[PDB]
Amino acid sequence: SDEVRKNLMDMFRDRQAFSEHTWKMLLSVCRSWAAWCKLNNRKWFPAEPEDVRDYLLYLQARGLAVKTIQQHLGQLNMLHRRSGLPRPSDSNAVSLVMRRIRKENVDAGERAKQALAFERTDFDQVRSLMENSDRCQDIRNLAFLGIAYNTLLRIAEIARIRVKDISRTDGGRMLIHIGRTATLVSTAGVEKALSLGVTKLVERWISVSGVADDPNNYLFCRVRKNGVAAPSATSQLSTRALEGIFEATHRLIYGAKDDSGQRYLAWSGHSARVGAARDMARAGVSIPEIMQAGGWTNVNIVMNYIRNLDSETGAMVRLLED
Amino acid sequence: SDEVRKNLMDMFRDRQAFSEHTWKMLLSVCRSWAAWCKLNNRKWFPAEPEDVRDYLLYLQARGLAVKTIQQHLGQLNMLHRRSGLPRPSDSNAVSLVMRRIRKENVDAGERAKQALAFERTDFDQVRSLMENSDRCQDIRNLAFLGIAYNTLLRIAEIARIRVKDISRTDGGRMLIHIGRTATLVSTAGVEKALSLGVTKLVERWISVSGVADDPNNYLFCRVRKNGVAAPSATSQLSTRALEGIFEATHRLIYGAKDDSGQRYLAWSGHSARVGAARDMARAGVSIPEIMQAGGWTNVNIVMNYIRNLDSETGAMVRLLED
Amino acid sequence: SDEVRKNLMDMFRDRQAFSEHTWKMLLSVCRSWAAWCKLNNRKWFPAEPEDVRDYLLYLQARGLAVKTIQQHLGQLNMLHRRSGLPRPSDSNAVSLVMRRIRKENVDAGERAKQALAFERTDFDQVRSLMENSDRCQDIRNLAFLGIAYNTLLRIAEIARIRVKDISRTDGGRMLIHIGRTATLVSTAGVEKALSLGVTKLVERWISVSGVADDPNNYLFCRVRKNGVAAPSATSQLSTRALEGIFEATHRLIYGAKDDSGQRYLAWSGHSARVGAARDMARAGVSIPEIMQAGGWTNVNIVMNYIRNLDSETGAMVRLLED
Amino acid sequence: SDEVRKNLMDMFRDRQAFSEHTWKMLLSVCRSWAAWCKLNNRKWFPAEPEDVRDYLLYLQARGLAVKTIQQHLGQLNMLHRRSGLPRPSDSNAVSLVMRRIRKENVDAGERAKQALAFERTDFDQVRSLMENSDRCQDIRNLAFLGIAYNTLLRIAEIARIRVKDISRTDGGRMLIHIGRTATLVSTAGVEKALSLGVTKLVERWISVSGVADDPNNYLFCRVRKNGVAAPSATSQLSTRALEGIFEATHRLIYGAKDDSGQRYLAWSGHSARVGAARDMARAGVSIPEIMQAGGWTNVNIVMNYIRNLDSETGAMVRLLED
DNA sequence: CCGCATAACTTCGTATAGCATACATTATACGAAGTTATCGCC
DNA sequence: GGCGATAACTTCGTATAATGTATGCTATACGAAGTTATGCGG
DNA sequence: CCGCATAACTTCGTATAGCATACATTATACGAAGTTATCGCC
DNA sequence: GGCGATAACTTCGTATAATGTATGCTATACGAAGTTATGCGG
Repeated sequence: SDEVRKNLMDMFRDRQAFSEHTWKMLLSVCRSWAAWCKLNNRKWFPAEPEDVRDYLLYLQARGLAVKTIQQHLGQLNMLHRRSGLPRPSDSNAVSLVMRRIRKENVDAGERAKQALAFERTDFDQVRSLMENSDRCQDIRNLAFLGIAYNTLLRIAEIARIRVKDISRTDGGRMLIHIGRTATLVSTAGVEKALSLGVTKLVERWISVSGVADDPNNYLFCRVRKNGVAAPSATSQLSTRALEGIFEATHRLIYGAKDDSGQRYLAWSGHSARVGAARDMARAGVSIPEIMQAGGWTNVNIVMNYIRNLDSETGAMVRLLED
Repeated sequence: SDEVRKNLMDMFRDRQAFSEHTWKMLLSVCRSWAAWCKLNNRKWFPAEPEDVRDYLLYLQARGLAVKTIQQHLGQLNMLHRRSGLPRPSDSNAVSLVMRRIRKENVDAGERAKQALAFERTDFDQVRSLMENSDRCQDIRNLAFLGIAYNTLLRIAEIARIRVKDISRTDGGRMLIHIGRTATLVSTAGVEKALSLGVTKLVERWISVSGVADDPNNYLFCRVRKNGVAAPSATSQLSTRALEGIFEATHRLIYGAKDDSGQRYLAWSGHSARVGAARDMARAGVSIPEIMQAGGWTNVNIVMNYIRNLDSETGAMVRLLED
Repeated sequence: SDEVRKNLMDMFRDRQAFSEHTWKMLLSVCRSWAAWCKLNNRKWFPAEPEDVRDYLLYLQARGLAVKTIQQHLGQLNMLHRRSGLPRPSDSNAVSLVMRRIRKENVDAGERAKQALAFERTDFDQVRSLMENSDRCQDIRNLAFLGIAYNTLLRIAEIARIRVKDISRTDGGRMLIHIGRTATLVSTAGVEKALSLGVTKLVERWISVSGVADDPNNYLFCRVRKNGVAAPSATSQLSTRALEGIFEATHRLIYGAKDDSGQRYLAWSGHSARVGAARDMARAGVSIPEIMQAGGWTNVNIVMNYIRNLDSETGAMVRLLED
Repeated sequence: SDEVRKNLMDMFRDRQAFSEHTWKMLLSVCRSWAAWCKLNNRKWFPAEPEDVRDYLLYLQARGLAVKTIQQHLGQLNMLHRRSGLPRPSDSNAVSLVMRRIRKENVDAGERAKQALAFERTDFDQVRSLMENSDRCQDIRNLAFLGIAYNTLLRIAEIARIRVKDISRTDGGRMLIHIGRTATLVSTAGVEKALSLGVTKLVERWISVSGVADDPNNYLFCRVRKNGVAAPSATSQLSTRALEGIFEATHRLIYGAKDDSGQRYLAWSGHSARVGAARDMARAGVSIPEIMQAGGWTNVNIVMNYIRNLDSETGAMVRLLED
């Protein structure tokens, strides 16, 4: 019917309305689905539920994780719903098979992993080693780690701080205005403070790098092999490069990583969120202050962060050890 | 369709259902929508989503703020709903457009602005600079600034104070009765007391102006070129004239505005509410005792006025600094 | 047509799902509407929108409060909705006339009233006066006032306490299990705790009256002219009687009621709820604790209580006047 | 209809989508419903609102709790949903009678119960009494009580522990790996640690029995009439036998159980979780640590276990008892 | 033995306030164009 | 004796920040007409 | 003076976490039949 | 050297307390293969 292609044309015409990341994986899963359908001589676009059942079981037999299969189903649902057709997931066969896979894989022992923490005694050790550095690169790296630990920002947000957003309170402390986030979108935005410690690091960076020459410059820039910094107003330092600061620092402290082929063997971009949330909850701050520090809306999100507190030093052990 | 004719007759029959400030805006929107439709040969009254798309993109290209565009769409919704026709915002296209617009403009870095504060040190300065004038206009202005800062009333509420509404308690403080409340549940209360210091200024005005000859007189009035007051029971100073008091007082101490054309280069009708709130929050006053004084009910705006005070640095700064 | 008869028969057959106050008010509204329709020779049940427009304009000319007219419309809406017919309020002709009446009456200065507060100093004064009375009537009244001030319950819930509901902590405080409330209804529920002093008053009353020797008696009961209690398990004090206790206690201190015929000239059953809330607000208790103590769901209700406070002692005068 | 036959066949094809505990209840509910429909001579499968109403009122006359009645309605709604029919809960009359039953039965004084708490004093007493014993069946029971109290694990997940899940730290404490988690995101984490004292018990049990001779053996097993232990790897000790340990040890101190026929007259499987919760609350451990320790995501349950402690008395008690 | 009359509550009706959740009006900011009641020269 | 100049304010239109009202039920406020037990002087 | 090297960062492709709102499935409690490995009394 | 009496559990059914998953979208993790400016043999 024409209305399907009309709706698809409308969805593509305002492609900017979705995230940059949401389009990438719609296409990625569409490749795999169409390839499997062709290999088995089945019509690929208007999916038939008894074929989707076979596809899901085939994905299970390959050994993919449950959240991968959740993604693979979720995009086909999105595509049909936005086309204006009934979802595949409305039929009982796929609805029950998804539960069956979840049950059997969880009973076999699969679980969700979590990033390796980065706690205050690590920040103190890194700072103790790096404080004497006169390299521009070390100044940049230490200032970044300071902002990351203090604000609990995402890496994607730290990549886009304009110089014009840096402002000062009545005293010495710095204030950063963040604007939109992964959830908030408004011109009122959120504003966050920095301690009398890390502002010396940020102000040293700004003074040495000279990014202050134009209010449209970004704070963070490429530093080349020569050691010169290349200020810019039109290109952002990639998140793929920001992860390398964490990896290089962990290698500096503990030496080289092994080839085991498992995730989270070293610090990664999420490590500072976890470590700050653990340090703050262990110190006994109240739930409302934790919520205001992190900016979450639902209190149970806190229980997703503090999951892996060290049982060998928790409340009951101290209580029974008298 | 004569049913629309009926619905319109039954709408403007009860036109007093809406503020005159609403009617002022609805016609200003319709003039622009009709002019654009005329220029582009579109049919103007029953809006088509493929027209509303193009019009919203034209407003974006003209550079209006996001909330101006939301105002423009809101009035078109109101006109359709009261006409009985399907609400244009319900269409799939225009919601995708609005999402694209706001996400683009927020990525361009638009930020909300806020009134310049008028603070205790300024009230002390203007007082010690002006209180010796015999010129009646100076007495009138110095009394107005005192009532404004002491009561946090909005200027449209201050313009309506009858001299009938003043009373004088046994301790000598003036009590101002609130004639017309803003809301059926008057969250601000019903009566406000002036300081002893301000009372002397208001008594100076009442004695000089002769306005106490009749209870129905308005407390504030125009002063002619001759330097003589003109009491009235039937007319009020325009709020436009009251804004001139703030402008002239700022111009008296500082220079003049830049040619930059930006808003909030000088004190304005909300400068007192902001400044008083910041003074209260800098002292020890509790959040609900602040919130009750100004008549707010949402936390958000009270936070938005105090966010940059060094009381509000939060739990992480407290942990880091000790 | 006659399916309406089935719908109404179902609504009547299960009517115990609704509070009896909701039926009592509905029948009075129907008597009013039917009497007016009979006076003007109109058909009464299916509410033609222009008829209810005439009826609302007739009510406004009697000078009834805005809340009364809202109630009169709200019951006719509910009667149509539950019958399975289009609401009369769905017409623009009715909702605009309501919006007009609301906005016009506020220009005449109408506002919602509030009960007279009963604060801590009054409680201490009454205890100082009555503590030594040997009349069991005084022991009862002083226990009732102590509970009502401590626990912030509605008097309709204080009338409902069984002797089964009373327990003690190991510290000797008393706990009252509330169960049902005006908004929360479950077999688990709220439990509230008295201070030591109020427990001494309650135990004094229990010991004197003997009500506690059978667990299913109610805690409060009538006392005859002779000064002897009459325990019961099947009847309880009217709320009218509990209001009489407040009014008599006010007349004990201030001697006589004014002849002016205004409402809220003396303490009434709501007086204690308002007073404790004000005492908490002046004490600087945080919003989450005030919310927990009152049991309210949403922060706006806090602002709905502290509407009235003494401006002549308020923060702004206290700050400006040193 | 063939659609029903196919939907039922699909529901049977994937039967592992639900726990066996869901199937058991669905069958008991269907037997009850079909028996009642047979006795009253009505068609039973395509259930009708009048029949569900009559059945619900029949269940109320047996005096079943309101949560049992809601369970009975729930399973019939599941059966209808998965059969692909409209469901009784969406109907009008069922929604009214569920209100009627709830409100009437709450006003009748129906009350929710809790487990009898097994607190630190009881564990110290039982240990001081039993620990001298040398017969294997006593050592088993004391080791089980120690693990249950220290870990807060539930009895079912305690039965699953294979001996290869035990491991030892260089601190001499014993760690238990959870194995199968309850949920994909394990709020309780992944590993539990025993205190030294409980480890001294477990080492005795694991050395007196032969269980350690194969890493696949279950940690607990039958002990026969002559004290011979019967280690196994295919079969695990039934939960019913685990409840017997709590009941028998209670009976050993407090004698014969009362005849009143109520629940919770003696300790049961939850007595340890409630006891350890209250023991932590007395020590002032903050709510986030208690919630992470026991794995609760909803604060309401932790609150319902600690209301009775006077530490939870509200701010009005602090204001009165200043 | 008696009739009476004061306490201390109960029942009834017409007015008015409270709650929790879901989504649209209502006011101020600024530049430009018009008043019309007094300073001034000549 | 006027014509002219000019303070101090009023009215208009487009741009942007702030605060509100509708639903669907639950309560309380007041006074007037009633009811059932004892105290008192016969 | 030219060519070759190598720090330091971009694109690209499959794989797994995080969120905020809305609505049911999963486990323990406890009578009471039923099983089987042994003592007990000849 | 045979029969029956006892633990010490196991399986079953119905009644009541407690914790869970689905949806729609946004982000991070990691290996691999380009890019492009400086360093420096000779």
